[PDB]
Amino acid sequence: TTALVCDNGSGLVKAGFAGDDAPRAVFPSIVGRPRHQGVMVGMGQKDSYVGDEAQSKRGILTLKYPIEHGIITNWDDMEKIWHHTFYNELRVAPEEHPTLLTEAPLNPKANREKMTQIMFETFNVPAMYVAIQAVLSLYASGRTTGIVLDSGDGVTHNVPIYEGYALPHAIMRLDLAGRDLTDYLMKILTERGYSFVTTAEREIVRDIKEKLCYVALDFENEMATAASSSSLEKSYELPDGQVITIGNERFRCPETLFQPSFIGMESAGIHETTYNSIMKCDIDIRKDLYANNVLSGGTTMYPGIADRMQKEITALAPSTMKIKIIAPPERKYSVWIGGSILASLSTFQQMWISKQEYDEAGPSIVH
Amino acid sequence: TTALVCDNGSGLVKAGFAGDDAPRAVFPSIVGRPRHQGVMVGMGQKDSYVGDEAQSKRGILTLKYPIEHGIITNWDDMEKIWHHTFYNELRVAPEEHPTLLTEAPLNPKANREKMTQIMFETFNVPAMYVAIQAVLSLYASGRTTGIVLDSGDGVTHNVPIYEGYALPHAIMRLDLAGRDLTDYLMKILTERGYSFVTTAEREIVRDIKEKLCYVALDFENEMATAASSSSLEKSYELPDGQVITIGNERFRCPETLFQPSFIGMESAGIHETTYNSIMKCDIDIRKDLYANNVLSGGTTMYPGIADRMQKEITALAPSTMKIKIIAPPERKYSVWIGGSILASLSTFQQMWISKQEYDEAGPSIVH
Amino acid sequence: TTALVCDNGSGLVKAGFAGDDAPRAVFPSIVGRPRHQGVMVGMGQKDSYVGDEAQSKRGILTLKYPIEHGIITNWDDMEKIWHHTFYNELRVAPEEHPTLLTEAPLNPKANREKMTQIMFETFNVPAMYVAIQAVLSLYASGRTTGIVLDSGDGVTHNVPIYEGYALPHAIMRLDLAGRDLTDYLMKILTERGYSFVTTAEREIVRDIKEKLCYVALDFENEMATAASSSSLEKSYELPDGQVITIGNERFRCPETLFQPSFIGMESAGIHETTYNSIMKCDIDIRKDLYANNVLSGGTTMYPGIADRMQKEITALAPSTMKIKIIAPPERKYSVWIGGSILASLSTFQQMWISKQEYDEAGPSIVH
Amino acid sequence: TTALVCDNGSGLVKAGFAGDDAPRAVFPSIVGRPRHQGVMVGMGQKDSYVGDEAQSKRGILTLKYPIEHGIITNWDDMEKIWHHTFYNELRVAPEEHPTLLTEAPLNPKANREKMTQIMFETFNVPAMYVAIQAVLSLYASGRTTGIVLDSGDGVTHNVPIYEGYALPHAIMRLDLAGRDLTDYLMKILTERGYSFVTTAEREIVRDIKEKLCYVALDFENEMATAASSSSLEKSYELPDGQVITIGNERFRCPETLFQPSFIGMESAGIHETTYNSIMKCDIDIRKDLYANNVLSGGTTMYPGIADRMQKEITALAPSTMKIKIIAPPERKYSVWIGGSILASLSTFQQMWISKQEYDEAGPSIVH
Amino acid sequence: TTALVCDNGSGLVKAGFAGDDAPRAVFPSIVGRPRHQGVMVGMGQKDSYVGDEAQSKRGILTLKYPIEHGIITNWDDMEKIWHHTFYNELRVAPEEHPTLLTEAPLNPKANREKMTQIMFETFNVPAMYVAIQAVLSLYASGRTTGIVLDSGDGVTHNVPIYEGYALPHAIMRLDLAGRDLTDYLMKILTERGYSFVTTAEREIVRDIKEKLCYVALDFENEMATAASSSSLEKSYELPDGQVITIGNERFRCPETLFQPSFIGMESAGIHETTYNSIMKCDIDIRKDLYANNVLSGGTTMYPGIADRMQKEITALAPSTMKIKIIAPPERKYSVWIGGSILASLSTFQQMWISKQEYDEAGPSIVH
Ligand SMILES: Nc1ncnc2c1ncn2[C@@H]1O[C@H](COP(=O)(O)OP(=O)(O)O)[C@@H](O)[C@H]1O
Ligand SMILES: Nc1ncnc2c1ncn2[C@@H]1O[C@H](COP(=O)(O)OP(=O)(O)O)[C@@H](O)[C@H]1O
Ligand SMILES: Nc1ncnc2c1ncn2[C@@H]1O[C@H](COP(=O)(O)OP(=O)(O)O)[C@@H](O)[C@H]1O
Ligand SMILES: Nc1ncnc2c1ncn2[C@@H]1O[C@H](COP(=O)(O)OP(=O)(O)O)[C@@H](O)[C@H]1O
Ligand SMILES: Nc1ncnc2c1ncn2[C@@H]1O[C@H](COP(=O)(O)OP(=O)(O)O)[C@@H](O)[C@H]1O
Ligand SMILES: [Mg+2]
Ligand SMILES: [Mg+2]
Ligand SMILES: [Mg+2]
Ligand SMILES: [Mg+2]
Ligand SMILES: [Mg+2]
Repeated sequence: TTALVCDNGSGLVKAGFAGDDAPRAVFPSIVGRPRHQGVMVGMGQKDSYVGDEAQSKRGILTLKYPIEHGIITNWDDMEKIWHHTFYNELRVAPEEHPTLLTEAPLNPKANREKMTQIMFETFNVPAMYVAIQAVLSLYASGRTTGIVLDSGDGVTHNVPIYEGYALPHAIMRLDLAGRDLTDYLMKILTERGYSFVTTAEREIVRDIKEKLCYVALDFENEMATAASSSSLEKSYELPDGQVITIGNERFRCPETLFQPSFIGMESAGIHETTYNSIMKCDIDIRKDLYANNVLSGGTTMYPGIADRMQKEITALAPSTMKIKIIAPPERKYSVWIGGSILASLSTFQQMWISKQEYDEAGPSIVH
Repeated sequence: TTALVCDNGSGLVKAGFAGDDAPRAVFPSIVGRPRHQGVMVGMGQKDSYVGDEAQSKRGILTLKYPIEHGIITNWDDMEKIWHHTFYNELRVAPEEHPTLLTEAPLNPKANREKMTQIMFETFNVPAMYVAIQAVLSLYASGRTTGIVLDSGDGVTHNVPIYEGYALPHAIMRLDLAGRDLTDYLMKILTERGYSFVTTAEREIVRDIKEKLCYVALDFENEMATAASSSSLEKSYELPDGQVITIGNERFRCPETLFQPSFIGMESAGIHETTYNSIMKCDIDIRKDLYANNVLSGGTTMYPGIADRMQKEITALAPSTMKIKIIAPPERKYSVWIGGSILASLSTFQQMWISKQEYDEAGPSIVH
Repeated sequence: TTALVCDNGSGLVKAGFAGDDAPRAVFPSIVGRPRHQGVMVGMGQKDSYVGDEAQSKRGILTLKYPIEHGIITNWDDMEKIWHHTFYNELRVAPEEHPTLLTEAPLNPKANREKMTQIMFETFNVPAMYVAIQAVLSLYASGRTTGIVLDSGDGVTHNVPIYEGYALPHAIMRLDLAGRDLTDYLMKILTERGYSFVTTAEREIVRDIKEKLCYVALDFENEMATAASSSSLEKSYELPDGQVITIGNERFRCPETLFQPSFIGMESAGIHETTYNSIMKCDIDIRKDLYANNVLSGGTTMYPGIADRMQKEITALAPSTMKIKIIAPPERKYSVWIGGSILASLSTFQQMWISKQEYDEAGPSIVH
Repeated sequence: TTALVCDNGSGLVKAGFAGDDAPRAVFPSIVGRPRHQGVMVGMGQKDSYVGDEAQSKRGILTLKYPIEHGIITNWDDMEKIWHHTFYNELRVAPEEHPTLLTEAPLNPKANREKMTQIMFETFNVPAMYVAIQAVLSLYASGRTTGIVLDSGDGVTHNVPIYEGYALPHAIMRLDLAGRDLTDYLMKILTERGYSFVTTAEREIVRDIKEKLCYVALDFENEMATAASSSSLEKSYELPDGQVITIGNERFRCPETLFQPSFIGMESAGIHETTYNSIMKCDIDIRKDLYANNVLSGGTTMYPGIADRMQKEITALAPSTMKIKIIAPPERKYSVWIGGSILASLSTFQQMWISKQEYDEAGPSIVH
Repeated sequence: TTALVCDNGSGLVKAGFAGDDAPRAVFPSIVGRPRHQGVMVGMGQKDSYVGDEAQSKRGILTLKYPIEHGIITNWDDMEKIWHHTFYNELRVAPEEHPTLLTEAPLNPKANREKMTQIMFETFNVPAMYVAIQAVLSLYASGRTTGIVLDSGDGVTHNVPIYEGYALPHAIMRLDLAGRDLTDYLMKILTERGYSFVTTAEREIVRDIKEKLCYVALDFENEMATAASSSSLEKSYELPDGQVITIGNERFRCPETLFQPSFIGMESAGIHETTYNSIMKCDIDIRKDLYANNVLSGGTTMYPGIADRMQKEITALAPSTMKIKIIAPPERKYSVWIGGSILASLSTFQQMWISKQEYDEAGPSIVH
C-alpha cells in the first residue's frame, strides 16, 4: 500500500511512491491557457493545458503558476495539476495510498486546511500528512542536527534543528527564490537589448539562469574579469535560433540572494539570515548548527554558492570555530528522500491523519 | 445532402461537391459584354456572357473581372457567375445543399455580409459558412501547424497557424498576384514591340505567363545567361499565328513577387513578409513555422519558386535552424481539398450558419 | 403578303419575292435614250427605254447607268427602273408587300434617306428595310462568322463578321469592280486595234469579259505561255460578225483586282485589303476570319479567282494557320438568298420600318 | 558648339539649335515616291522625295510615314529624312554638335538602340541623348510637378511627375492621335459622299481637321444645334476648287479622344486615362497632379479641349479639390523649349552619351 | 550659455533652449528616401530628406523612423535628424551649449553610450546629460511625489516616485504606444475597405487617430450607441479628396491600451500596470501614488483617457481611498518643461557630464 509523496513547490511538482530513490513525475506546476482564441476547428480544444503539455505549447498559452511564495493562489488550478499528477503520470487511484504532502514553514493556515479538505473530499485518501519541508531535507541528509537552508522557486527558509527537536522561534522565511531571480534576470537582461516580456519567455530565461548563471566568490572580482570580457560572456541559443551573449549578468543575477537590495528589499542576504537564525538559538547548540548547516532546493544549485556561503558566514561568525557547509549533489532528489524515509519508518505510521478522522478532526488538528 | 464547396477567387471559380478530390467546374470569373453593337439579327443576342462562353468569344467581348483583390467590386456580375455556376455546371438547386464559401483574410466586412445575404435570399440555401482561405489549404496539407503563403490572382496572404489555433495579429496580406504580374508582364513585354492593350489580350499574356515564365534562383545569373540568348528566349505562338520571342521577360515578370519595387510598391517581397510574419509570432513557435511553411494558389505554380524561397528565407533567418518548405503538386486542387474535409468532418456540421438563422443572426454573427 | 427583295446594284437589278430560290427579274440597270433624233413617224416614240428593251436597242440608244459605285447619281432614272421593275416584270403593286432594299456599306447618307423617301411616297409601301449587302451574303452561305468579299459592278467590300456581331471599324470599301475592269479592258483591248468608244460597245466588252477573261494563278506564267500563243488567244465573235482575237488581254484585265496600279490607283489589291481587314480585327477572332472568308458578286465569277486568293492571302498571313476560302457556285443567286431568309425569319419582322412610321422616323432612324 | 534638338514625332519633324525659341525646320515626316512611272525624260528623276518637296507633289507621289505610333517602321526612310534635315534645312554637319533626340515613353527597345547606332555610325555625332517626351514638355512649362498629357500624331501619353522624380508604374500610353483621328474623319466624312481614298487626300483631310474641327463641351448639345444647321456646317475649299460642307462631322471627329468606342477600341477616353494615371499614384501627391496637369502636342490644339477635360476630370475626381488644367498657347513650340533648356543646363552636359562611349556602352546603357 | 534640451522620442523631436516655455523645433523623427529613382535631371537630388521636408514629400519617399520603442535602430539616420535639428531649426553650434538628452527607462545600455559618444565626438558639446523621461514630466507637474504614466510613440512607462527618490524595482515598461495603435488602426480600418499599406499612408492614419479617436468610458456602451450609428460615425477627409467614414473604429483603436489582447500581447492594460506598479511599492507610500498619478506624452491625449483610468484604477484599488488623476493640458509641452527647470536649477549644474570628462569617464559613468 506503500505510500505517495507529493512535493508541491512553486515551479515543480516532485511526486512518486515512497521508499523509492527519485520522484518519477517531475513536471512544472503550470496551467497554460490559450491566449489567442484559436478560430479553428478541431484544435484541442484543450481549454486547459497542465504541466509538460502546457510547456510544449508555450507560444500559444498563457502560463500561470498556481502557487506563489508557497501560498496557494488559485485553488482549482492546483486541483488541476493534482488530478493530472495522480491519473496521467502516477496512474494511481489515491484511495489505495496514504499521501504525504509538503509545505513551507510559517505558511498561512489556509494552505493546510484547504489542502487536506481537497485531498480528502475531491480525491479520496485513506490518510494523509503535511510536513515542513526543511525537516524532510534533514532526513535526506541522514542526520538529526543542523540548520537547513531550503531555497526553492517560491520561498527560502532557515530551519534550525537540534537533536531531533525544533526551534520555532528561530525559523526565518524570506521571499527570495528562483522566481524572483528570474524576474530580476529579466530586467537586468534587458539592458543588453534582449526584451522578454511574456510568461512563455520568462521560462526561457529560467532556462538561461539554470545553465549559465553562477555565484561569484567575489562579485567585484567577477566584475573586473568581466570588463575585459574573456570567459564571463557566454553564448546561449534560444529555441528561435537567435544568439544571446550575457557577461556580468551571468553572475549578478544570483548575487541577489546575498544582496536583496538589487530587488529593492530590506531583508538581509541569505548569509545574514542563516547567521541571524543561529543567533536566536540558545548559546549551547550554535556550534553544531554552524558545523552542520544543510542546503536544499533548486535555487541552491547555482555553482559557487557553497563557497560564497562559507566565506560570508565565516566572516560574520567568530573565527575560532569551524563552519562546515554540507551541500550534497542531488539536492532536488534529496528533499524527496527525507520524506520517503519517514513514510518508510515504522514509527511515523501512527501520525497519519485519517480521512475519516480528518473531517472530525478539523483544520486545527492538522496544524 | 453532402455539401457544396465554392472557392470564389479572382480569376477562377473552383466549385464542386464536398468529399470529392477535385472541383468539377473550374472556369474563369469573367462577365464578357459585347464591345461592338452587333448590328445583326439573330446573333445571341446574349447580352451577357459568363465564364467559358465569354472566354471563347474574347475578340467580341469586353471581359470584366467581378472581384478585384478579393474585394467584390460589382455585385450582380458576381451573382451572374454564381447563378451560372449552380445551374449550368453543377446542375444543382442550392436548396438541397449547404454551401461553404471562401474569402481572403483581413477582407472588408462588406464581402461576408453581402455574400451571405445573396446566398440566402436570391439563392435559397439551408445553411452556409464562409472560411478563411489559408486554413483550408492547411487542411489540404493534412497538417495542423505551419505558415501558409496563399498567392492567388487577387491577393497573397501569410497566415501563421500553430497547433490548431491562429495568430490574427501576424496575418499579413499583400496585393501582389497573377493579375498584377500579368499587367507588369504587359508593359515589360511591350519593350519588345508586342503591344497588348485590350482585356482579351490580357488573358493571352496570362497564358504566356502560365506556360513560359519561371522564377530564377538568381535573377542576375538569369540575366547573364540571357545576354547571350541560348535557352532564355523561347518561342510562343498566339491564337492569331504570330510568333512572340521572350527572353529575360520570362523570368523578370515573377521576380516582382520578390522585388515589388518593379511595380512601384514599397511592400517587401513575399520572402520578407513570410519572414516578418514569423517575427511577429511568439518566440516559442517560430521553429515550427520555419519548418512547416506551406504554399497554395495559382501564383505559387511558377517553376523555381520554392527553391528561391528557401534561399531567401534561409538568408534572413538564423542559419542554425532548418527551413523546410512544403509545396505539393496539385496546389489549386489542394486548397479545395482542405475545405471539403471540413465539410466531411463530424464536428464542423455544428458551425453551419442556417439561412433561417442568418437573417436573425445578422452580418456580425457570421464574422 | 410574303415580301419583296430588290437587290439594287450597279449593272444588274435582282428582284423577286422573298422565300424563293432565285430572283425572277434580273435585268441590267440602264436607261437608254435615243441618240439620233429619229426623224420618222410612229417609231416608239419611247422617249425612254429601260432594262432589257434598252439592251435590245443598243445601237440607237445612249445607255446610262443610274447608279455609280453604289452612289445613286440620277434619281428619276432610278425611279424609272424601279417603276419598270414593279409593274412590268414583278407585276405587283408595292402596297401589298413590304420591301427589303439593298445597299453597299459605308455609303453616303443620301442613298438611304432619298431611297426610303421614294419607296414610301412615290410608290406606297407598308414597310421597308435597307440592309448591308455583305450580311445578306453571309446568310446565304448559311453561316454566322466569316469575312465577306463582295465585288459587284460598282463596289468591292470587305465586311468582317464574328458570331453575329459586326466590326464597323474594319469594314473596307474599294471602288474596283466590273465597270472599272470593263473600261480597263477597253483601253487594253485597243492595243490590238479594236476600238470600242461608245456605251453600247462597252456592254459588248462586258460580254467578252464575262466569257473569256480569267484570273491567272501566276500572271507571269500566263504571259510566258502567251508569248507562244497556244491556248491563251481565243476567238470571240461580236454581234456584227467580225472576229476578235484576245491573248494576254484575257487574263491581264482581271489582274487589276490584285494590281490596282494598272488603273493608276494606290489602293492595295483585294488580297491586301482582305488581309488588312483581318488585321484591324481583334487578335482573338482572326483565325476564324482567315478560315471562313466568303465571296459574292458578279466580279467574283472570273475562273481562277479563289485559287489566286488562296495563294496570295496564304503568302501574307502566317503560314501556321489554315486559310480556307469558300466560294460557292450561284454567287449572284446566293446574295439574294441571304436577304430572303431574313424576310422569312420570325424575328426580323419587328425591324421593318413602317411607311407611316418612316415619315415620323425621318432619315436618321433608318440609318 | 551649342547643340541640336531633333523632335522626331510621327507627322512632323521639329528640329533646330538648342537655346533658341522655336524649331527652325518644321516639316512633315514623309518620303514620297512617284506612283506613276513617269514615262518622260528629264523629270526628276528624284526617285525619292522627302518632306516639303514630297508635300508639294502629292498628286504624283505615294506618301509614306516612316514612323507609326512612335515605332520606327522603315529604317532607311527615317535615315532619309534625317539626312535631309541635317544638310538641306539645318545646313549643319552633325560632327560639330551633340544631338538630343526624342521618343515616346514605353517604346520598344528597338527604337533607342537602332536610333543611336544610326546617329553614331551613319552620321557622326560626338555625343547624343534620347529623352522621354513628356519630361521635356514639363521643362517647357517651367515647372517640376504635374501630369503631362502629350497627344501627337502617333501616340498619346500620360506621364505623372512629382517634384522632379517620376512614376514609371503610372505612365500610360494610348494609340489615339491625329493619324487615327484623320482616318476616322475619313470614313465619317464619306457619309456625306466625299470620298478620299488616297494618301495624298489623307493629308487634305488632315488639313480640314486642323482648321475646322473642334471639341464640343457637350457633343449632344452640338448635335442638337446641328440638326438645325446654323453655325455647325462650315464651307471648306479643297485645292481642286470643290466645296465641302461639314456639319456634325466637325466636332464628332475629335470626340474620338473621349469616346474611343467610335474607332472600335476598348481603351478609356483620355480623361479616364489621365484620371486612372492619377489613381495609380500615391495618395499624397494626387492633389498636385490634379491641379497641375499639362498639355502638349498637335492633337491638343483642337479648340474646346481644355474645357471638356475640366468638365470630365472634375466629374470623375472628388469635387472637393481644384482641378486646374494648364494648356498654354504654342504647345508644339513648347515641347521643343523644354528639351532646349536641358541642353542649356550646366548640369545635363554630364549625361550626354559620347559616340565613342556609345559603341562600348551598347544599347542597354542608353536605356 | 543657457542650455539645449532635446527630447528624442519616437515620432517627434522636441528640441529648444532651456528656461523657455515650449520647444521651438517640433518635427517628426523621420528620414525619407525617394522610393522611385527619379529619372529626371535637377530634381533634388536630395538623396535624404529629414523631418518636415520628408513629410511634405510623403508620396515620393519611403519614410523610416530611426528609433523604435525607444531603442535606436539606425545610428546615422539618428545622426541625420540631430544635425538637421542643430543647424536648420535651432541654428546653433552645439559647442556653446551643454545638451540635456532624453531617453526611456529600462533602455539598453547601447543607447546611452553610443548617444553620448556621438554628441561628444561628431558634434562637439562641452557637457551633456541623459535623463529618464518620467522624472522630467514630474518636474513639469511641479511636484515631487507621484506615479508617472508616460505613453509616447514608442513606449509607455510607469515610474513611481516618492518624495524625491525613486523605486527602480517598480518601474514598468510596456511597448504599447501611438505606433502600435496606428498599426492596429490600420488593420481594423481595412475591414471598412480602406486599404492603407504604405508608410506614407501610415502617417495619414496617424492623423486620423490624433483627431477622431477617443477612449470610451465603457466600450460596450460605445458599441451599443454605434450599432445605430448616430454620433459615432464621423467623416474624415484625406489629402486626396476621398471621404472616410469611421464608426466604432474611432474608439476601439485606443481601447488597445486597456485591452492589449487586441494586438495579441499578454501584457495587462495600462491600468493594471499602473496598479501593479503601485503594488510593488512599499505599503506606506501607496496612498500618495494613488492620489498623485501623473500623465504625459502624445498617447495620453485621446479624449476620455483620464476618466477611464479613474474608473478602472478605482475598481482595482480598495474603494476606501481617493484616486485622483492629474492630467494637465499641454502634456507634450509639459515633459519638456520639467527638463528645462532642471537645467535652470542651481544644483544640477554639477551633474553635467563634461565632454572631456566623458571620454575618460566611459559609458558606465553616464549610466
Ligand atoms: N541548475 C540550476 N541552477 C540554478 N537554478 C536552478 C537550477 N535548477 C532549478 N533552478 C531554480 O530552482 C527552481 C526549482 O527549485 P525546486 O527545489 O524545484 O523548488 P520547489 O521545490 O519549491 O519547486 C526553479 O524554478 C529554477 O528557477
Ligand atoms: N501554371 C501557372 N504558372 C504561373 N502562374 C499561374 C499558373 N496557373 C495560374 N497562374 C496564375 O494564378 C492565377 C490562378 O490562381 P488561383 O489559385 O486560381 O487564384 P484564386 O484561387 O484566387 O482564383 C491565374 O490568374 C494565373 O495568373
Ligand atoms: N461570268 C462572269 N465573269 C466575270 N465577270 C462577270 C461575270 N458575270 C458578271 N460579271 C461582272 O459582274 C457584274 C455583275 O455583278 P453583280 O453581282 O450583279 O453586281 P451588283 O450586284 O453590284 O449589280 C457585271 O457588271 C459584270 O461586269
Ligand atoms: N491646329 C490643329 N488642330 C487640330 N489638330 C492638329 C492641329 N495641328 C496639328 N494637328 C494634329 O496634330 C499632329 C501634329 O502634332 P505634333 O505635336 O506635331 O505630333 P508629333 O510631335 O508626334 O509629330 C498632326 O498630325 C495633326 O493631325
Ligand atoms: N491629439 C492626439 N490624440 C491622440 N494621439 C496623439 C495625439 N497627438 C499625438 N498622438 C500620438 O502620440 C505620439 C506623439 O507622442 P509624443 O509624446 O510626442 O511621443 P514621444 O515623446 O515619444 O515622441 C504620436 O505618434 C501620435 O501617434
Ligand atoms: Mg522546495
Ligand atoms: Mg485562392
Ligand atoms: Mg452586289
Ligand atoms: Mg510629340
Ligand atoms: Mg516621450
